[PDB]
Amino acid sequence: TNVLIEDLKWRGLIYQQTDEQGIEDLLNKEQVTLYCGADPTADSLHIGHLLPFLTLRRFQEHGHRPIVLIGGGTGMIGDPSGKSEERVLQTEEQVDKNIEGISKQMHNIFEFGTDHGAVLVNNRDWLGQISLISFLRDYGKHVGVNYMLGKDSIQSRLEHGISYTEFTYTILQAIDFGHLNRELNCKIQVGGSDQWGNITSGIELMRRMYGQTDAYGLTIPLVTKSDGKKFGKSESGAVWLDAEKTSPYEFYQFWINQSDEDVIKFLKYFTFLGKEEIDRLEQSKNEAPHLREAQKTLAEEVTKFIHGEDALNDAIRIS
Amino acid sequence: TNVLIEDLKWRGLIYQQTDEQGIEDLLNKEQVTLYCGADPTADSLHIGHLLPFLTLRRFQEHGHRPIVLIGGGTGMIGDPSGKSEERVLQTEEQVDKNIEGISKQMHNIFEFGTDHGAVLVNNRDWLGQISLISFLRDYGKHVGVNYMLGKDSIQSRLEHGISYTEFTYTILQAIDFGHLNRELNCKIQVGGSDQWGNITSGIELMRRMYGQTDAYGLTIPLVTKSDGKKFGKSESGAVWLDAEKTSPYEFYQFWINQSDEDVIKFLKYFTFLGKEEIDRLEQSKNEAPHLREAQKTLAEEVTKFIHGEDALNDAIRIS
Ligand SMILES: CCCCOC(=O)[C@@H](NC(=O)[C@@H](N)Cc1ccc(O)cc1)[C@H]1[C@H](O)[C@](O)(CO)[C@@H](O)CN1O
Ligand SMILES: CCCCOC(=O)[C@@H](NC(=O)[C@@H](N)Cc1ccc(O)cc1)[C@H]1[C@H](O)[C@](O)(CO)[C@@H](O)CN1O
Repeated sequence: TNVLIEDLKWRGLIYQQTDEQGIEDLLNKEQVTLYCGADPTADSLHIGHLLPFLTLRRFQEHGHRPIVLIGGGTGMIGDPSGKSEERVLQTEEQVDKNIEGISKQMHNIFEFGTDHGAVLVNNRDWLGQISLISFLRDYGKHVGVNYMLGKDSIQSRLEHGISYTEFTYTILQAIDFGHLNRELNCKIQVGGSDQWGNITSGIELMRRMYGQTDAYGLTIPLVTKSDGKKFGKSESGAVWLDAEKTSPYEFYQFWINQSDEDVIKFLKYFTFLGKEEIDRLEQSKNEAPHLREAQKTLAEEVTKFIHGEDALNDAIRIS
Repeated sequence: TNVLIEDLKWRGLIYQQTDEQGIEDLLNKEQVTLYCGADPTADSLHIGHLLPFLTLRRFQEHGHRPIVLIGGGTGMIGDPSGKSEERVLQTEEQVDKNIEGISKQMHNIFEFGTDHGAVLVNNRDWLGQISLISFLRDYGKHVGVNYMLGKDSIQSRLEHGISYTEFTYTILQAIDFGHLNRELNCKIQVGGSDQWGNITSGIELMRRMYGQTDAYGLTIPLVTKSDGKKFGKSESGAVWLDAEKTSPYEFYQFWINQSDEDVIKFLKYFTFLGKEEIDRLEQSKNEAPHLREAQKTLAEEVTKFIHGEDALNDAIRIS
């Protein structure tokens, strides 16, 4: 008992939390249904999107039920979290195709189709049925302009030009939690630091709309390189999870090129090894460095999980 | 041994780190001189500036030497970290007065004047002696435009209008670390999440300029309210550390009004109590809630540390 929460802590997968007791107690006392979402604004994800999802798997292992949410509806708008300029809105077509690429990739990381395992939902399924008058009276009435204002993620765009569309996004992600909380009994939402605004926007709606249903929110750290240069984007560009964009070999290199300063942490972040296994690697790392042992294992271990062992080999095959 | 680092972990005062082994080993093996800086752009600090400084005290206790850095020179420019618009530059006079107010307040949190205790420096003392040709050849030569570009903290302002002045700031904070590393043997810099860009900008200069001198950088978390509303600013405004701006009573209220969801964490963050003391308070908190016991202690405990016990009383005196 208390094993999962301890692991997430040892590996450092936790940054922010709405209620630390409530969560610990919940994660101990029962089986949680939690969810993380992705707006389809690319037909592929890059390594910068992996940690939060990988982390839903971790929750699954201990017997919880994950929800991968795909934003058909919200991806039509644009999430302004962490932004400076207007996210130009794309066509009902570009979304439709992106959603096709991304949805594919979630299927390689989770096992959909079981009777009670991982679920994959699309928010357009419910936001597409809600109207302007229906929205303003059923949900909008329960959101305060003062709460929304001052919210961290708004100031950024507040000083420049935040449209009503871009401004109205959180309420859109606040209804998803409420819906999902209601229909699939979703009690926790995981996301990265940028989502802290939209996560809490949701717990509060639920609270005012109808007594918060043991709903909680927690965030995952920002993958930081030791030299402060942004992780994931080299120069050629982002390291995509699609072989047609970043070959498994190019994908395998990225990893092996990791610095000793952050190789072990990357190991705790992206691989399902184990304390003594990871400590095994730590010792050899800081003792026979020329062996690049820890980089080697991370590379292989994360390339198997994404491109199958069969490409992992074709991740060394060319010379 | 390994006590300090363990405490900072139990209370959660750590977010980002450049080299986690190197730090642990350093914090174990010897006595560290570390520093955190403040640009004088206000004649007072508000509770949002307190955690990082409070945290230098924590390091002192275990026998390390803190450096409170005041930016007379840099505060003339403006730090664009975490910004969207141009930080208009203020007059050589406004700086001069702000520096007078803030400097006062650092003196109430640390004990300056000892022969080998806490040091208070001013960067104008050294940046004021460096010229344009001297700068470009001695330090500028060692900074790469590609490193600087893509640096997280730049993108924000990159999409809008980042001047050369505003763009050139990090190199200014990179020389401070190098200088201080050289003269007072400074090996670690603490700052909040926004400073991760400027911290690492400094370890890298040092590295290229002359083999990194066991220099490391670590950051402190972002104080988050459970409802996602920004901590420190109510509506009337920020809760200042100056009684002439926020009375000790108004200061004491702010604290007592803290929610049960984050009272214990606030306790681990802002007070020098102790594990069993804080656990004592946790139990009563989640068992006899009407007693507001944990809010009560935090209020008193943080009001003594800032306004003296003599105002702590005058923090309840009016009715
Ligand atoms: C692959 C294309 C990327 C599309 O999605 C994202 O970029 C991030 N998500 C968002 O913006 C959210 N408003 C999406 C959302 C949609 C509806 C909801 O009901 C809840 C959340 C992801 C980030 O990419 C992330 O890094 C991992 O995917 C982490 O920040 C968690 N986020 O949810
Ligand atoms: C009281 C007026 C506030 C003035 O300072 C700040 O606001 C923050 N500091 C900065 O901007 C830095 N470029 C300052 C600096 C100056 C020269 C250096 O060589 C290194 C750093 C503080 C923040 O306020 C903070 O929240 C705590 O003070 C935390 O982010 C740590 N920071 O250094």
